[PDB]
Parts: sequence; C-alpha cells; structure tokens
Amino acid sequence: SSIPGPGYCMGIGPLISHGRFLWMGIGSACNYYNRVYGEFMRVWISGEETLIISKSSSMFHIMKHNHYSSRFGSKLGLQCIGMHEKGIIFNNNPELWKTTRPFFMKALSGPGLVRMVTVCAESLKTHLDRLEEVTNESGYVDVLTLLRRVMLDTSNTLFLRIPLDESAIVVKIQGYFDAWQALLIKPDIFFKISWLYKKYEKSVKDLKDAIEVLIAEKRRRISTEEKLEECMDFATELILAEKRGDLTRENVNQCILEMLIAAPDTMSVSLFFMLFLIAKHPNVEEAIIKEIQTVIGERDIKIDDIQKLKVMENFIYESMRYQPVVDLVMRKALEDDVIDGYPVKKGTNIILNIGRMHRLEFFPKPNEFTLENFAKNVPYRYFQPFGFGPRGCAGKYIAMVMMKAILVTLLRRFHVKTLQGQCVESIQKIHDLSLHPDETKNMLEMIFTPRN
Ligand code: HEM
Ligand SMILES: C[C@]12CCC(=O)C=C1CC[C@@H]1[C@@H]2CC[C@]2(C)C(=O)CC[C@@H]12
Repeated sequence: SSIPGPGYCMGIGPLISHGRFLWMGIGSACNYYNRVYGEFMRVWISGEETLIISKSSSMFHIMKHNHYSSRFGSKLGLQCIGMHEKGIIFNNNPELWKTTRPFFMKALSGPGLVRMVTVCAESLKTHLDRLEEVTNESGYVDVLTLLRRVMLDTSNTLFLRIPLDESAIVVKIQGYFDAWQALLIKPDIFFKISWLYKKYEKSVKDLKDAIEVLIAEKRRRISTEEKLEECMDFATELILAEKRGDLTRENVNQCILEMLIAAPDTMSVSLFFMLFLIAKHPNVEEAIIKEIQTVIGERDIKIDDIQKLKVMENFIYESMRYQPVVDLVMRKALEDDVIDGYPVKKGTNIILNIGRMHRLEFFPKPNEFTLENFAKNVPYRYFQPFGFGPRGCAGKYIAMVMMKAILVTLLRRFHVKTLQGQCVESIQKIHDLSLHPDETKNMLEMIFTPRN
C-alpha cells in the first residue's frame, strides 16, 4: 500500500524529522506526525526509517509476535547509560534479552507479588508517619518526592533489601532518568563534542557507584548465609546465576539498577496524576471511599482484597488511559512482514503511540475523564496501558497491586487537595521519553488533610 509521511528531500527529509524529535521531544513529535499525516506513517531518526503508529490493529500485531521483541536507540547513548545489551528495558540483543527477562518475570509475580501488597502498605504508612520530611511551612506536601521515596523503599525491601540512603538515591535515579531520556536518540555527531554530554555521564556514574556499594554488601551477606534457599530474592537469583556461568557481573549489576529505578520512574508519576484526578473528581473519590469501607473496614490491606476493589481498578485504568505517563512504546522489526497492508522491512524502527490510540479507537467518551469508559469490559486488544506479549511490561501485574495498595492506604487516611486551580490538564508537561510534569515549574504540591 506504500507509506504515508513527509518527503525525502534528497537527504533533508531525515534531517528535519530527527531535528523535530530533538526539539519537540519523542512524545509530542509522535503526536504531531500522527495528526498531520496518518495514524500509520514514516519518519527518520538518524539514518533508520522509523514508523510511528497509533492504529490498534498494528499495535496488536506488533506486540503479539516474537519478531518485534526488540527496541531501538542510539548505541552510543545506550552504552553511556549502561543499557546497551545489558539490562532488559533497552536490551536489544534478542538472545541476551531472552535469557535475562525470566529473572524479572519471576520476581514480579508469584509469592513476590503477594508480599508486595503488604510491603507497599507498610512503606507508605512509615512515610505518612513522617510527613515532616516532605511538608511545607504552609502545609504543602511534595507528593512527587514522597511517592518516589516509598516506591524506592518498596522495590528495595522486595528485590534487594540492603539498607540505603533513600533521599540521595531518589535524586540520583532522577539524574539517571534524565541522562537516559537525553541521550536515547541523540545522533552520533552529538557524542563527538564531549562537554555536551559529560553532564549526563556523571549522573550515570553517580547512581551506578551508589548501587555498587549496595551490590557489594549484598554479595557479602550471600557468601555467608544461614542457608540461602530460605530467603531468595531478585538480586540473589541473579548473583547465583552469575556464580553458575549464566550471567555476566556487569549484566547482573545493570539488572539490579533497572529493577530499582522502574517503580520510582513510572509508578510515582502515575500515582501523582492519579492523586490530582482524585482531588478534582469528588464523586469518583466517594465511590472509592465507600468501596474501601465495604471491602476493607479498618483491617490491613491483604492480597484477597485487591480483586474486590473494582471501582479503584477502573479508576486506575481510566487515569492511565486519559492521563498516561508511558504513552509510547519503542520497538524494532526483526523479520520482514506485512502489517495492515504496509510492508515492514526488518531493521525498521517502530513507535507505538498508545496514548493517542486510547483516544481514537474503542472508548465511548475518549476525550474526557470518566469511569463510564470502563462500565463495560474492555477487550485489551483496544487498551494496552502496559503492553502485552513476549515483551510487554514485565511488571504489569505487580504494578496494579502496588497502585491499589498505596492508593488505598493513602486515601484511607487523607483527603487530598490541589493548590489553586491546578489539575492534570493545567499541569505543564514534558512530553519526551515519557509524559511527566516539568518540575522546574511549581504549584505541583498538594495538601493532605486528615479523615474523621
Ligand atoms: C503504572 C506503572 C507502569 C506502566 C504504565 C508501565 C508500562 C510499561 C510499558 C508500556 C512497557 C513497554 C511494554 C512493551 O514494550 O510492550 C514497559 C516495560 C517494562 N516495564 Fe513497566 N510499567 C509500569 C510499571 C512497572 C514496574 C513497577 C516495573 C518493575 C518494578 C516495570 C518494569 C518494566 C520492565 C523491566 C520493562 C521492559 C520489558 C522488556 O523490554 O522486556 N514496569 N512498562
Ligand atoms: C516503563 C519504562 C521502564 C521502567 C522505567 O524505569 C521507566 C520507563 C519509562 C520509559 C519507558 C520504559 C519502558 C520502555 C518504554 C515504554 C519505551 O519503549 C519508550 C518509553 C519506555
């Protein structure tokens, strides 16, 4: 059927689109091009032809099949952040990825998913008893920081459990995410002029070194153990795999790093948007509070509760649909294939614009926030907040458990208020690697007034 998109200008076509991605940010540029040209179109990042697609049918084909189980990005950028053929997130070596993923899949389901519900609640409780760490003179809570701090504490106590400087690591993680987002699609030219990136190089060293201290301690505790099998975790599994010849030390270290940053990166921003939505939708917030009374009372949250929290589940789904954070997914074609009548050569980059997809396709009221969008069972071939298939979000199930547990134990205790007019729509956003608040602006704080 041939491929819609801007003209190749004897080598200038590519330069404009790349430059546009650099100026605009990956997210907004994807939205720009899907709006101007079709919902399935072609662009260039560096040399490579890269398709940006919002069509749900294309989405489904791509995530369903093994020959798309890869992402893309600057080799120089990925090596720089330590994700070139090393973690899982942007590990683009198919075999190395294939054998690393199982470790993440195991730690993020089964017994660990069950522990996580209570670990989360206890972590948030402990931090809500310490609001003095995060509250203003005028009573303003820095929710973003609060959330990141518990999200890290959660991840640590589950996957690594080694005592750490919470506040410091949180800042370093933000530093890391920046470098990652900055360098991911910079052209090779950029990496020549060195005073243009050593800024980021230092953020990566900051976190990596901080995590080595932690892994080093974890190695010692493991080497002298009252028999291991009585307390396995994600970090130990990796280290034992490395003592068999299955894993590389560097690779082990990147995995632990990726496991620690994941929730602080995505969950906190997600829950923040969720909290602002609750503040602005009193009717929805009452439904949730009533559901909590009916299902939980004043008991501690337990695993058997989470299925029963139907209203909240819908809230989480709608929040994510309406105000996403991870609104785009990056892939690469590993074999040739024809998809929706379009020829897709192997080596072709893909960006699935799931945020735009969720506004064009299935839902009754796409462009407004309502639980009405989830009054009837949503097919999942029209709603992919996490992705599905051989490379879908590794933490897709545990994420819903964590989001429920923290939302429950927060709202259970506090009413949340927004400052001035502020709502998710009025928040100034950066739309690049993910969709998140521009933190150089202000009025991002909240007021946590008690209940009863
Ligand atoms: C609301 C929070 C989250 C959202 C919206 C989210 C969404 C996503 C999406 C859309 C992907 C891409 C899937 C694909 O390529 O088809 C992804 C990948 C991934 N996510 Fe999540 N995720 C969340 C939370 C988490 C958590 C809590 C963890 C673990 C602690 C996690 C770990 C990962 C990993 C390791 C990958 C890379 C998978 C791979 O390439 O093999 N995510 N996430
Ligand atoms: C969910 C995620 C991993 C855990 C983490 O630490 C932070 C993020 C945000 C960026 C996500 C990424 C997963 C892969 C994604 C979906 C892409 O293919 C483009 C954007 C990117």
